[PDB]
Amino acid sequence: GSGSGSDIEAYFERIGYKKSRNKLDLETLTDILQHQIRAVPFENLNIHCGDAMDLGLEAIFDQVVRRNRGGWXLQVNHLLYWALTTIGFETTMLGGYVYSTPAKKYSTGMIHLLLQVTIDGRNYIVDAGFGRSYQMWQPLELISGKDQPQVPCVFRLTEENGFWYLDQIRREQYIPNEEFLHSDLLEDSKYRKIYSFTLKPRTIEDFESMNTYLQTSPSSVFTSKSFCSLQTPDGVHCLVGFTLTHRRFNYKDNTDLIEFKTLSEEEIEKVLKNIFNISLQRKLVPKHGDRFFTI
Ligand SMILES: [Cl-]
Repeated sequence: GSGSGSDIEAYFERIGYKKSRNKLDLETLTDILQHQIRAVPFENLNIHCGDAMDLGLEAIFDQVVRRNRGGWXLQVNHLLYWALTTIGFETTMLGGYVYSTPAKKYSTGMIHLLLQVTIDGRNYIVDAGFGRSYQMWQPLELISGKDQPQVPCVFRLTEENGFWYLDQIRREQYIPNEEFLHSDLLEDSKYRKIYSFTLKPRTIEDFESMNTYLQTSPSSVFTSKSFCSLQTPDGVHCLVGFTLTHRRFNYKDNTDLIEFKTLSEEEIEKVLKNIFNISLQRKLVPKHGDRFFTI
């Protein structure tokens, strides 16, 4: 059911969503998205504790909601899909291809999962599972070439030859610690291609192969680096390996402020709890490998 003791109740508790406006509208969809991205980290720490990334919704629910963990796209967007459909939003799973700046190509594999939500004939893209400063704060209207300014950046969805492209126009980055000016976590482009996708409806079973591949292949960013990110009311926290970062959006002069701190092994556990509300049941081995990954 949907009352006391129910999974949907526990989901809303987990994301700190106490409102009950009692409308299936864009406002409610936006609220839920924002609450989720502030509470449920984009993270892959299981991989680096020697554990699996589970694809089943039962396992995902127990890990994210009951254990207060986060996850990658196949977990946190699958959870979101479940929540939105449970309350009655017409929601569709879509498969995506992630842009690689070094390669100047989108991934061959369908390595991202995002959502489409339809409300009164209007179509929106919703994604709580890409992370860092690539994370939308509001649903994006599915309108080819329209500029959609949000706090993180201006977003654009553009259609070309049956593919849809999510791009962003970022602010100037201000890095007050020059020792981190050339961090591998940073890139210097304002216009950034994020991912591509098609509107072809998918099921979770379409990502079975990719689920294994993404957590086992040396080519996967997910096995190269350990990371977690969480959105805040004014920016993003992201830990990559031993490097903790905090971005404050539009801090001053149309610029984002990025602060850096190198953590020791003893600090990792504390930061995970204090900043991300992540408590682990096996030891994390933080890793900062060489696969392209920016914040
Ligand atoms: Cl916004």
